[PDB]
Amino acid sequence: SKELRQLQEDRKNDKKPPPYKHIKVNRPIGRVQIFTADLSEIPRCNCKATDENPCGIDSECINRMLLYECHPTVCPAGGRCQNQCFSKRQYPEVEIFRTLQRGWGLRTKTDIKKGEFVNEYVGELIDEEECRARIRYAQEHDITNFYMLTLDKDRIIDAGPKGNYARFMNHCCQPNCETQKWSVNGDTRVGLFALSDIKAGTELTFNYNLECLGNGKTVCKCGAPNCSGFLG
Ligand SMILES: C[S@@+](CC[C@H](N)C(=O)[O-])C[C@H]1O[C@@H](n2cnc3c(N)ncnc32)[C@H](O)[C@@H]1O
Ligand SMILES: [Zn+2]
Ligand SMILES: [Zn+2]
Ligand SMILES: [Zn+2]
Repeated sequence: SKELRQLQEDRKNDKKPPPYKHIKVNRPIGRVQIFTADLSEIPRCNCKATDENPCGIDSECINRMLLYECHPTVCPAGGRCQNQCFSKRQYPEVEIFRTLQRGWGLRTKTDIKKGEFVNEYVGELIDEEECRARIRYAQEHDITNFYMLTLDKDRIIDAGPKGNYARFMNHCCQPNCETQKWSVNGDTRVGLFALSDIKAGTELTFNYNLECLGNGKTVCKCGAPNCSGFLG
């Protein structure tokens, strides 16, 4: 109970989170590269411009089904294509709030429908050498908040120093969002998507699936009845 009493006090006193730079797109650091592909490598889906909601959430779209974003100059549905979520950056409105046991969190200001694009997990894109250095620094300074998610081998998104609102989304063993790795313009991106209808005011969470680098020993405080005890 000793730690809880302190947490009650902290929640009262903590007016704002530590500063970070709010950015729109991933920022490669050092020798990290972002890759591109020729347009010939972007798939054309099965949607037609005459369909009710071409390439939409509820459509038959194979690109959406395989986690490929359509390209606007290529998609058979043309300007009616509803599968350009990462590039268009239309996110549901959200706000940061202070939790008791899980630091700062994020809650939605609007209703969100099952399958809707919620956010892109954006940050600095760093290599293993840089990740280890940052994790070691944090550990040496008793920092227990990590914002690192692997994109692929030797390319890690660190939303700590620079990121967007997705950096505030906490882990839950019964979450209402999930990460998905998509191919956008010939390279990988990490999106957050709603698992169910979510009501305005609700905290947005996802299952970290042990991907948050540095949290491998962390005890989960999500409070779900099916809690694994860890961030995954
Ligand atoms: C991506 S940040 C989420 C925002 C963070 N709570 C903050 O104050 O900035 C991930 C960190 O939040 C904490 N965290 C998130 N979910 C948690 C959970 N279910 N149980 C315990 N700590 C959690 C851990 O310290 C983790 O390293
Ligand atoms: Zn389509
Ligand atoms: Zn399309
Ligand atoms: Zn849990």
